Amino acid sequence: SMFLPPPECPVFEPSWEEFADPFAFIHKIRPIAEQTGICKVRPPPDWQPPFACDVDKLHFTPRIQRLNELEAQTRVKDYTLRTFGEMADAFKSDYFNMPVHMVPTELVEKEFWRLVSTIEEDVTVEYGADIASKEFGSGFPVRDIKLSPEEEEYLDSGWNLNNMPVMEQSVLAHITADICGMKLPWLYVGMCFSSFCWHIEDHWSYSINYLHWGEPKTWYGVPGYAAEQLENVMKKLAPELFVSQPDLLHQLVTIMNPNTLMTHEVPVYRTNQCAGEFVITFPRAYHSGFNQGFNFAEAVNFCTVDWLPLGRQCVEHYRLLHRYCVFSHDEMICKMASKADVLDVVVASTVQKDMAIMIEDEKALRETVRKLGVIDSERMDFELLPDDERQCVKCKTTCFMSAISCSCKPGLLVCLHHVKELCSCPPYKYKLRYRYTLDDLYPMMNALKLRAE
Ligand SMILES: O=C(O)c1cc2ccc3ccccc3c2s1
Ligand SMILES: [Cl-]
Ligand SMILES: [Mn+2]
Ligand SMILES: [Zn+2]
Ligand SMILES: [Zn+2]
Repeated sequence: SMFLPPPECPVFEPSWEEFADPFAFIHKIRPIAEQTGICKVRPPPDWQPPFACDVDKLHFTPRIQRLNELEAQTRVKDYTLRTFGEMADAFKSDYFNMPVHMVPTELVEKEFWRLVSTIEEDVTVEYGADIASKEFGSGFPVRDIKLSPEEEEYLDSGWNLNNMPVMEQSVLAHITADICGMKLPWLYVGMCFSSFCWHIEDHWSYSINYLHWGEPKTWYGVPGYAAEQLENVMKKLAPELFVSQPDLLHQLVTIMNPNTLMTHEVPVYRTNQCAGEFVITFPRAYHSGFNQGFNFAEAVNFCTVDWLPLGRQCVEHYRLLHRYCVFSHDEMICKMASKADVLDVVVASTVQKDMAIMIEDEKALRETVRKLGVIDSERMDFELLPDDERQCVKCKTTCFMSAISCSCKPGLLVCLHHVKELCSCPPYKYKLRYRYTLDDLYPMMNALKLRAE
């Protein structure tokens, strides 16, 4: 009547043999899990990474959160772990007039959706979210301090979320252009009702979340194929979230009842993630949720070979929306081509196919701007420019393969889709700036082909 819980998402329990290689495992479950957007992974019973920390020496600055459905929040923006924990336990204890382990999960869920929909309730909560640093580090073992033999067992686990971004079957690895918010783990300190709004990952990447300890985290997920249905439902009910934003640090997001989505025929799934379990989200899969109580989680983005074509589609979609990029997809592709001899052979093969499309599109774009009367040209090392100095004036895309400039407007650039948007001068005053000639590009793709055999 009031809240009807969505159906449960898939839960996998891999054997030690299946578990050994995360990328092989993720590829295996993909046909099931991409139908639901999120899934849960329970490691083998004896896989237990040790967790240890001083609750008095870890400090962090908390964010404050109002809990109202459809109200705008911004995506990104002092306690010790002990003092936060004391605040969190007392809050839950007093809210329900109960001891915390006796508060049923079904009840916290029901109550969460009651309180966010009710205008006359003004519940505020706090939480932590930050990338690993010296003041607050990874929950997984890392190399530095002498480690116990148990900790060194987990140092090079593929499921140690520090290693995940730099494994061989991973794609975001050899990226030199720093993208700190996308290759490093984030740490999250939760309390009862603190929540994460509906969103998808930057560049439509995968994400993987590990709950180290504490009370469960409740998740809702939507499969990738339904991303645009969800957005249309959201646009109708809260248009303010969809106005154009001046940068990446101004993304607007919101809390919204999954029953609202289910009423509009958007498929939604749920899960309670407990301590010691993994949740994985797939490309373009919308997700949100809330914490049941005091807890500690760690998460990281990643990109497999399966993702490469979607990554190209994502940047195209960013262009239509005038959304800023975190990195240049074409720059990453060419960086990998330049390292073709050390690439894994399946990677080399998949990169080669994306490069072939890149080259065909670039050929056609250069033919088009030549016919507009752009004649002069000069080579340019785009990867050396800071990102804010190579975004298209019109669509904000990060340039790499090519761009148009004019001496009339020093420093400004447009991508080749927006030649008409640079300035009022005739096109013979423009220059085509390019990273590679077509003749440079075909040998790069050939090296990939040889490596792939
Ligand atoms: O091809 C198959 O055998 C399966 C398809 C689905 C679809 C949604 C699902 C949602 C929750 C749990 C399992 C599924 C499965 S299993
Ligand atoms: Cl409220
Ligand atoms: Mn996420
Ligand atoms: Zn553009
Ligand atoms: Zn001009």
